[PDB]
Amino acid sequence: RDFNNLTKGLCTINSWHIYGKDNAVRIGEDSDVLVTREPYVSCDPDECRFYALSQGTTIRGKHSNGTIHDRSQYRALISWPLSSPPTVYNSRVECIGWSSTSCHDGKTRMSICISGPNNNASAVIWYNRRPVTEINTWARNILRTQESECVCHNGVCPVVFTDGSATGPAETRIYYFKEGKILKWEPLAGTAKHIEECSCYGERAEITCTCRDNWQGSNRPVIRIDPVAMTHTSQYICSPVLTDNPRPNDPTVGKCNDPYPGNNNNGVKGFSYLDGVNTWLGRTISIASRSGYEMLKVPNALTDDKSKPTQGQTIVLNTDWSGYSGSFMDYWAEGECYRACFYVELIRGRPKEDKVWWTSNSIVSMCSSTEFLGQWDWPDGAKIEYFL
Amino acid sequence: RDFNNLTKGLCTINSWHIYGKDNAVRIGEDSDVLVTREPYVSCDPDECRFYALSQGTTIRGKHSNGTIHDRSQYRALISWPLSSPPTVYNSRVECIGWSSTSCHDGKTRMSICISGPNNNASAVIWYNRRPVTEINTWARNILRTQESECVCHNGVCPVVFTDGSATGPAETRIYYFKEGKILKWEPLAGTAKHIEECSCYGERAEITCTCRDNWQGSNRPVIRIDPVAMTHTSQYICSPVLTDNPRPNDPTVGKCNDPYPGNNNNGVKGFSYLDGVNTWLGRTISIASRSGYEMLKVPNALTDDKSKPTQGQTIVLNTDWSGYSGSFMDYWAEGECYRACFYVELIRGRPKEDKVWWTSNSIVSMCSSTEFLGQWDWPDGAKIEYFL
Amino acid sequence: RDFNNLTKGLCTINSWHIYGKDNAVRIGEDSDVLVTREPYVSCDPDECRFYALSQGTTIRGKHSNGTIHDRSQYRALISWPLSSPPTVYNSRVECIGWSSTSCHDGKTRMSICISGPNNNASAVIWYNRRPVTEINTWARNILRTQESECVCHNGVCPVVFTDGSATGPAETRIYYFKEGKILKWEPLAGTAKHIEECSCYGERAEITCTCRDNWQGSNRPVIRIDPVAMTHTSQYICSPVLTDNPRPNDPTVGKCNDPYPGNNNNGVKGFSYLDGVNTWLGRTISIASRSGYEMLKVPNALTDDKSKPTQGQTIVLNTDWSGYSGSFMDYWAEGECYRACFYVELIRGRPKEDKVWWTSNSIVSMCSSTEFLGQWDWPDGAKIEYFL
Amino acid sequence: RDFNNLTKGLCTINSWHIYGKDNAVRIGEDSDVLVTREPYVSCDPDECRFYALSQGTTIRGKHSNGTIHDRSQYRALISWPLSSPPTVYNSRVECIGWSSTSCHDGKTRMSICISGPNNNASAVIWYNRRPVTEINTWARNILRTQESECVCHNGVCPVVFTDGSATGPAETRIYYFKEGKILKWEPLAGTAKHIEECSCYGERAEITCTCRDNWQGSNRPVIRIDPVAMTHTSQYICSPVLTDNPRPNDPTVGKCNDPYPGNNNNGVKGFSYLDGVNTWLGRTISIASRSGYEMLKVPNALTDDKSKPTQGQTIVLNTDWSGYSGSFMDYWAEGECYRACFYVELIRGRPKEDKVWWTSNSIVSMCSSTEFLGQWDWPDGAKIEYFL
Ligand SMILES: *[C@@H]1O[C@H](CO)[C@@H](O[C@@H]2O[C@H](CO)[C@@H](O[C@@H]3O[C@H](CO[C@H]4O[C@H](CO)[C@@H](O)[C@H](O)[C@@H]4O)[C@@H](O)[C@H](O[C@H]4O[C@H](CO)[C@@H](O)[C@H](O)[C@@H]4O[C@H]4O[C@H](CO)[C@@H](O)[C@H](O)[C@@H]4O[C@H]4O[C@H](CO)[C@@H](O)[C@H](O)[C@@H]4O)[C@@H]3O)[C@H](O)[C@H]2NC(C)=O)[C@H](O)[C@H]1NC(C)=O
Ligand SMILES: *[C@@H]1O[C@H](CO)[C@@H](O[C@@H]2O[C@H](CO)[C@@H](O[C@@H]3O[C@H](CO[C@H]4O[C@H](CO)[C@@H](O)[C@H](O)[C@@H]4O)[C@@H](O)[C@H](O[C@H]4O[C@H](CO)[C@@H](O)[C@H](O)[C@@H]4O[C@H]4O[C@H](CO)[C@@H](O)[C@H](O)[C@@H]4O[C@H]4O[C@H](CO)[C@@H](O)[C@H](O)[C@@H]4O)[C@@H]3O)[C@H](O)[C@H]2NC(C)=O)[C@H](O)[C@H]1NC(C)=O
Ligand SMILES: *[C@@H]1O[C@H](CO)[C@@H](O[C@@H]2O[C@H](CO)[C@@H](O[C@@H]3O[C@H](CO[C@H]4O[C@H](CO)[C@@H](O)[C@H](O)[C@@H]4O)[C@@H](O)[C@H](O[C@H]4O[C@H](CO)[C@@H](O)[C@H](O)[C@@H]4O[C@H]4O[C@H](CO)[C@@H](O)[C@H](O)[C@@H]4O[C@H]4O[C@H](CO)[C@@H](O)[C@H](O)[C@@H]4O)[C@@H]3O)[C@H](O)[C@H]2NC(C)=O)[C@H](O)[C@H]1NC(C)=O
Ligand SMILES: *[C@@H]1O[C@H](CO)[C@@H](O[C@@H]2O[C@H](CO)[C@@H](O[C@@H]3O[C@H](CO[C@H]4O[C@H](CO)[C@@H](O)[C@H](O)[C@@H]4O)[C@@H](O)[C@H](O[C@H]4O[C@H](CO)[C@@H](O)[C@H](O)[C@@H]4O[C@H]4O[C@H](CO)[C@@H](O)[C@H](O)[C@@H]4O[C@H]4O[C@H](CO)[C@@H](O)[C@H](O)[C@@H]4O)[C@@H]3O)[C@H](O)[C@H]2NC(C)=O)[C@H](O)[C@H]1NC(C)=O
Ligand SMILES: *[C@@H]1O[C@H](CO)[C@@H](O[C@@H]2O[C@H](CO)[C@@H](O)[C@H](O)[C@H]2NC(C)=O)[C@H](O)[C@H]1NC(C)=O
Ligand SMILES: *[C@@H]1O[C@H](CO)[C@@H](O[C@@H]2O[C@H](CO)[C@@H](O)[C@H](O)[C@H]2NC(C)=O)[C@H](O)[C@H]1NC(C)=O
Ligand SMILES: CCC(CC)O[C@@H]1C=C(C(=O)O)C[C@H](N)[C@H]1NC(C)=O
Ligand SMILES: CCC(CC)O[C@@H]1C=C(C(=O)O)C[C@H](N)[C@H]1NC(C)=O
Ligand SMILES: CCC(CC)O[C@@H]1C=C(C(=O)O)C[C@H](N)[C@H]1NC(C)=O
Ligand SMILES: CCC(CC)O[C@@H]1C=C(C(=O)O)C[C@H](N)[C@H]1NC(C)=O
Ligand SMILES: *[C@@H]1O[C@H](CO)[C@@H](O)[C@H](O)[C@H]1NC(C)=O
Ligand SMILES: [Ca+2]
Ligand SMILES: [Ca+2]
Ligand SMILES: [Ca+2]
Ligand SMILES: [Ca+2]
Ligand SMILES: [Ca+2]
Repeated sequence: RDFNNLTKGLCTINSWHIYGKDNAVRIGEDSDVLVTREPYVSCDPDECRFYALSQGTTIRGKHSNGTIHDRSQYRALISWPLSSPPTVYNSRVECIGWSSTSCHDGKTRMSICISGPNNNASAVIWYNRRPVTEINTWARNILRTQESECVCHNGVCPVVFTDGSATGPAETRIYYFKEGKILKWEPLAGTAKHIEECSCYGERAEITCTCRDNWQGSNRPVIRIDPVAMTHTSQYICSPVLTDNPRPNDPTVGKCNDPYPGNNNNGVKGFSYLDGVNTWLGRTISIASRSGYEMLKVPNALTDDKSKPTQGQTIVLNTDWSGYSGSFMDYWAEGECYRACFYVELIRGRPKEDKVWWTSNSIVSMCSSTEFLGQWDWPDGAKIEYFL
Repeated sequence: RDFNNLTKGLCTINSWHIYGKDNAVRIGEDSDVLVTREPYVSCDPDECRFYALSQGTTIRGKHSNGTIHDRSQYRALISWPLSSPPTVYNSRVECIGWSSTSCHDGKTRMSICISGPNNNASAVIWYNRRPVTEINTWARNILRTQESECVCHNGVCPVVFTDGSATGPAETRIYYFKEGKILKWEPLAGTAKHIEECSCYGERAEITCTCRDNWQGSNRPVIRIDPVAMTHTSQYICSPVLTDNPRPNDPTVGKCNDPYPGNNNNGVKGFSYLDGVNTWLGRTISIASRSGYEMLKVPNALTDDKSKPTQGQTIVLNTDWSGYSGSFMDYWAEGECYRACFYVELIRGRPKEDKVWWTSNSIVSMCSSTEFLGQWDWPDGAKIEYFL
Repeated sequence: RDFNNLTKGLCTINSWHIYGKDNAVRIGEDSDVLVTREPYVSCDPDECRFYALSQGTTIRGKHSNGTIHDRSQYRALISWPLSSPPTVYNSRVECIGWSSTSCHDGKTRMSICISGPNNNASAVIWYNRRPVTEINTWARNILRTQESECVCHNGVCPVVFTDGSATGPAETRIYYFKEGKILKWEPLAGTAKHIEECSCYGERAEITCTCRDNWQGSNRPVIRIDPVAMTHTSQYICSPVLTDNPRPNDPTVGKCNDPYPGNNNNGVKGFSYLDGVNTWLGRTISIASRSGYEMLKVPNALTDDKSKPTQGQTIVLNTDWSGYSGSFMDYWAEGECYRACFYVELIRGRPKEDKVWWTSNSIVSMCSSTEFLGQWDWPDGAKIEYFL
Repeated sequence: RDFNNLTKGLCTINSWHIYGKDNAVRIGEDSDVLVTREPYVSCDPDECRFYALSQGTTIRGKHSNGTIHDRSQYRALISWPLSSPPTVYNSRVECIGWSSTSCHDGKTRMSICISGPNNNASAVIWYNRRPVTEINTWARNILRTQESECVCHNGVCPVVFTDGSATGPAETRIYYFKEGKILKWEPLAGTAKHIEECSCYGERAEITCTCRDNWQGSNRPVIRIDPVAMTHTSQYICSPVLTDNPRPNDPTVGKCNDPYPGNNNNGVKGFSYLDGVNTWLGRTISIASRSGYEMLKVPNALTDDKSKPTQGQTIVLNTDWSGYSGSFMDYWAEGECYRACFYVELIRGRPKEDKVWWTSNSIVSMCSSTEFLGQWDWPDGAKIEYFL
């Protein structure tokens, strides 16, 4: 109809209720489920769906052997109905590639897939299910993007890309698209020293992205975008409650404009909702691996370098595998506020469970409640022994 | 369009004709069918569909092992086309949880799923396929609901919940929702001493619920709701024709305001249509187990403590497994009256058939006819030996 | 929109072109295809689909054992997209039963399924996917119907039923339905001595049904219905070109008002287009079994007791299995005439191929062409050896 | 809405970006994927889909044995969602046959399937999913057509057919259809000596077809059609950059009106975009077999007998199997020009990989970009060893 505009502020997050779970690996043990990774969730005005990067094979299929690898010519961005598994028969391919992002602007959806060899990748921007624009690699080193939904405001949908080293300074760009066409792009500015896989959400005409400093920081970089001025800023979450993984143990004081040191060249896609006292951070429980997952209310986390948790909710037990996590919201729901939501990628298989030769995941997602709900843990649920 | 209003009275029930049957277990022996239980049927203005609680695995899948258990993080309310089986590819997830209810109000559908650990469950109310409201456990003991469709009148859709012990007094509440939001709630009142899994239907602006007194009664409690005054009453079916299971043998006189004694701490979801002489009761044939199923016309069953059958129809032979049963009607059919309908859950597997490690079911449903139709029996039809 | 009216006459049939073929048994050897029999084809104003009586199991499933049997509680009328196979995932159940008919009246579709034990069957008439009317058995001996589409004119859709013996005189009725409700019914009149499974089509406000005299005749009985006067007549095809199976060898003169003798208590559903010189008859090639299939132009077959073929087209080789055949037309196509069409049921399995324990079929259908097209043969194509 | 008119010219082709890839053989190793060949891509005003000739069996099914054969009664033209594989459950049958073409005219789609024995084949033209016209074989020797999409202009959709020998002069015809009816047909004229499987596209009210001279030429014949005058011409691509396969090595000067000699009685369906300097030719890399695939910019290839490449892009490595290739464009995209697109059939199985008894393929397709994008290679990706 008309372009959606980020006119509301976030609803108060007093707890998280279960939104969707596909139990993909469990079901896929005996049905035609595609092997995936890098999942996310994204809504259209009339439907919300699960998204992911398929590996172009079923989990039980012999081609599942080797799916720990990230970039092949057999991958594609696919979407399928909420809480269903990604099956060969219900999955819709949005585009071909090994890194992607996608968002609805109110009138139609923009999907971006990047493919190619390491030194010659290219992104192709699809709008209304048609290819519209193409961007060639600018640093010739794995052009890559969000791995979660982008956000739009009055037709403008910014997207963060990175090209170059994942363990050194790199060339990150913020592209402002409208109807799949480039209105403008900027180089990253601010104090964030390295950006990877931004998780974004919008409220009151401002887009907030919590990303991954794969180089030096265990605290997360944050990119705030103004989609009207088409300008942005960058810093890190000030809080000592560190949210990347692997990471050092929490200090008593964090860093606002520098990576918090202790772990180099590694990390995990993650997210947060930075909204004053209504601030919640997600993180794996383990400081060593993609294990467990929790949400912690850390009032003023973004700007208070001594902020510590005031409330919390466990999402996945430390005795269960987790993985990527990101933000999305249903900008087309009824009400006066935007209900914050997120998903956690529950990775199964390699490298942690090497008795099988594949790597895949299932998805669990929650949204906020103004009630103070009791908590449960949501593991993948599959028994690897069954796949042997 | 506009909210549906219960303006008609029931059609005269002279017999029952076959409405739907999915033969799920038979078909699922060699196809991707989800393991389920707690099924029901519910209509939208333009389509009627089967519903159930999936176990997040196929019947032939190795994860089918253990599905006798009720509450796990892998369950979800799913719906699928009438008479089809619940397959991995045609099932639509309505919400995540291990207890549910669902009903269309004329404009859109409300679905409710409850999940969580025993002492910290929470219900989330979805309306128009979006989460709208959340209710936390109030007695910290398996918050649970109908397991069959709710009914709406002018936007108001009451739903009965119970929280606390299943073998003692508990805290039952009647919630009146409108567009997924709570208008009001009451504590249970009347003479029913314990309520579990209410089966409901509406006619002439009154909602009638036949439930399960899991504590002491073998006669069924009944809750009549006024969705306009948003008030209700409760009693038991007076009739000596006892309809819970397990149960004592029928007496010559029943009880109107107390549980009929003889069997404690057990029962089965069941239903009835209480309409003066046009009164029909459903029950398992066996007084000992979920075996067989029949419909008996017991004129004035609700109010006549000596009412006995005047006509009957066998639905399932006592030599075949049955299970849950409940009411639903197509409030959007043509005509001057509401045609009463019901479904019977045909449970296969554990605990009665322990040669297999799973527990599932298929569905059979009938609706009333003003004709006096010949009868047939409708078993599940699967040969367990095939699954060995 | 508006009720369709049979306003056109038939197109000139100069040959038959291929319309649809699902290769169900071939494909089903390694995919989830339901076991069926008694198929047909029927169109809606915007789509034409395949129909059949499912056996409630896949062909490879263990429950396929025993599907030679006709009437069980696991059967249902299902429809699915033209030329696709009847799979567990794309088949739509129209109603539950072991005998059926179905037709679109222009506004919506009426489907009829009969179920029950031999002495207590009942038909339930569905209209707009809702049960509307029910008819109880009148002779208490396998109430049964067409097994192919009915035809409508200005809302009136006649359907022929038979109840009683299949090897003696029986009680056949012509029901005139409108919006699923009974407007009127008649007992069969005319000279046809026994009616079974009528194949019908309409043109210029007249409905012609070619049926099966299972009792004594090897020539086919014909029922012509006036859907406006709601009256009918009956006779046999006069032609010596006999079209039932099994049958005697063709004589030089046929019978117009009596069964042509030679074979008792057996037959096969078949059809014909009786239109003066534009008259074509279908029949199995073998006079002994459901083997092969051909179309023969026999000008004035209905009224000329010495009519013999003037042209022909082989549909299936005598070295391939055939079975049921019936008529249907797309009353909603463009043009000035109705293009005659038909399907042939290609039965595989029992009783002729008893190395397997199942019985199923695939479908092939042709429509007429005013061109004189070359011919090909269309067998089922599956290798039974593969199923062993 | 209204008939589409070829009002735009081609976009400038500076490179090719990835459009779709179904990874059919990979996925089909463990899921219900139909065996196919002769694929293509074609768009409707609101969706673009993959098309192919199914073999009426899954790849893993036992009936896959023997699918190297071209013409059987089990084949059919099927279409399915872009980038999905052709599965038993998502494939839509357009018509029955072993040679086909299909195109949308703006209002609806015309699909053509030819079937029959070698000496008695017939084409049936479907429009709006209904059979409308039929054409009988005129040379009684495998009537056959494009195997890729046709193109329409103001309702007129020309289609090229050939009937007669594939290794000698034959009878090629250009049919001009409108709403599935024949407006006119011509015999082939011009200097092309033999035509097979034309690949077509339209721009500025002109339709260009690049075909296959299976008889003598290794250069490709070209048929340019005027859909308004309903007239055409024919010649060969002048360029020495030979594009059929098998073929001699490139000379320094090509032939404009005669086949370039060196290889007889063989070839492969291929295509090109002939647009002055904006001219790109596709060809297998190997001159000996259907191996590898590349795109070469050969300015003025059609008219310059000494034209050689000025730029290029590899699509498939010479160490990977390729096959058929053809043109299609989304005539309903936004913008001022038509974005040229093409697909390459990646054949797996027989005859090159005879360890398996089947022959099938997967599809990869690209569209043009005005950017100068980096290149990647796109192989089928399946490991034959897995199928053993
Ligand atoms: C039914 O449901 C309800 C609703 O969920 C249940 O009630 C909830 O209970 C939750 C668990 O108790 C509770 O969550 C905790 O909240 C704490 C904050 O609340 C307390 O402090 C505030 C502030 O003073 C008070 O207002 C409040 O009244 C409380 O006293 C959090 O602080 C907790 O998080 C910390 O602990 C967990 C382990 O429990 C860690 O995993 C987590 O990371 C936090 O601790 C680490 O990080 C901090 C900060 O740097 C460090 O100080 C600390 O040492 C830990 O650091 C180590 O561990 C991390 C992670 O491994 C590592 O990185 C680091 O290097 C160190 O190794 C926790 O979130 C809910 O708030 C509460 N909800 C509500 C509404 O009440 C109820 O129990 C359920 N009922 C039943 C019967 O089960
Ligand atoms: C073709 O189709 C038609 C249509 O269906 C068939 O005709 C139907 O036939 C049915 C079976 O006969 C019949 O159903 C019965 O109706 C009885 C009522 O009718 C009779 O009584 C009335 C009232 O006086 C008369 O008007 C009428 O004319 C008849 O005479 C019911 O009473 C029957 O139910 C009881 O019996 C069945 C077993 O048949 C039990 O399973 C059932 O639970 C009922 O009996 C128990 O409960 C009562 C009440 O407390 C006790 O008194 C009794 O002792 C039993 O109690 C024990 O069993 C229960 C359950 O196990 C247990 O809990 C308890 O503790 C005790 O152990 C029955 O419903 C249809 O009405 C009739 N339909 C029509 C339209 O005619 C026709 O036969 C078919 N044709 C052919 C050829 O097959
Ligand atoms: C390319 O395609 C075209 C288009 O299809 C092919 O041309 C077609 O060729 C068909 C086969 O030849 C042909 O079909 C036949 O037509 C005959 C009628 O035509 C002839 O007679 C008329 C009338 O005089 C002449 O006008 C005309 O010019 C011809 O001379 C039919 O009569 C044929 O049917 C009979 O034969 C077949 C076997 O071929 C039987 O299976 C069939 O049942 C008919 O014969 C039985 O029944 C009759 C009637 O009672 C008996 O008299 C006879 O004895 C047989 O009875 C026995 O068999 C039956 C069945 O088993 C049994 O019940 C009974 O008891 C006895 O045992 C046949 O239909 C097409 O018309 C013709 N089409 C066109 C447009 O030309 C062309 O060949 C193809 N090209 C190539 C190169 O292959
Ligand atoms: C990142 O991505 C970019 C974008 O793709 C990459 O850059 C591209 O690099 C491509 C490969 O180098 C390049 O493709 C080539 O372009 C040549 C034309 O360019 C050159 O000549 C022009 C004209 O003078 C100059 O303007 C220009 O500046 C260049 O100097 C083509 O000519 C190439 O095609 C020929 O070679 C390939 C092998 O490379 C053959 O397979 C192909 O068939 C062509 O050669 C055969 O045919 C010709 C013509 O008859 C014969 O002369 C020749 O002998 C060969 O004939 C034999 O082989 C054929 C096929 O087997 C057989 O039939 C015959 O009988 C003989 O046996 C080639 O297309 C892109 O244009 C370039 N793109 C861009 C934008 O720059 C970049 O490298 C990537 N980065 C990294 C780091 O990898
Ligand atoms: C069910 O009852 C309510 C009345 O209580 C009907 O609501 C009225 O509908 C018309 C058109 O929607 C409005 O102009 C009235 O104000 C509506 N409501 C109220 C609450 O007064 C409703 O239309 C009835 N439903 C149906 C199907 O007829
Ligand atoms: C088929 O015939 C009936 C007439 O018998 C047509 O019905 C008339 O349609 C118009 C518009 O629907 C009404 O105003 C007339 O009163 C209708 N009916 C009768 C029964 O008189 C019907 O429209 C015809 N069908 C079609 C497709 O033209
Ligand atoms: C390539 C660098 C990038 C960010 C560190 O790495 C990612 C890390 C991954 C990971 O940490 O699991 C998985 C992603 N599939 C991969 N992205 C690509 C494009 O391969
Ligand atoms: C938990 C108490 C409740 C009512 C007695 O028990 C039910 C009995 C069941 C049963 O008797 O079969 C099955 C239901 N799955 C279960 N409900 C839940 C929420 O577990
Ligand atoms: C029952 C008599 C009727 C007509 C002769 O028989 C049919 C014959 C059949 C047959 O000849 O193959 C198959 C049908 N499934 C069957 N109909 C029913 C209802 O069982
Ligand atoms: C029959 C002649 C024709 C053109 C040379 O051959 C084709 C060649 C083929 C090929 O070279 O792979 C495959 C096509 N399936 C076939 N067409 C038909 C109708 O069989
Ligand atoms: C099928 O059923 C028969 C009869 O019940 C049984 O003897 C036979 O062995 C079964 N065959 C198979 C393959 O199950
Ligand atoms: Ca890091
Ligand atoms: Ca009880
Ligand atoms: Ca399988
Ligand atoms: Ca007979
Ligand atoms: Ca050639």
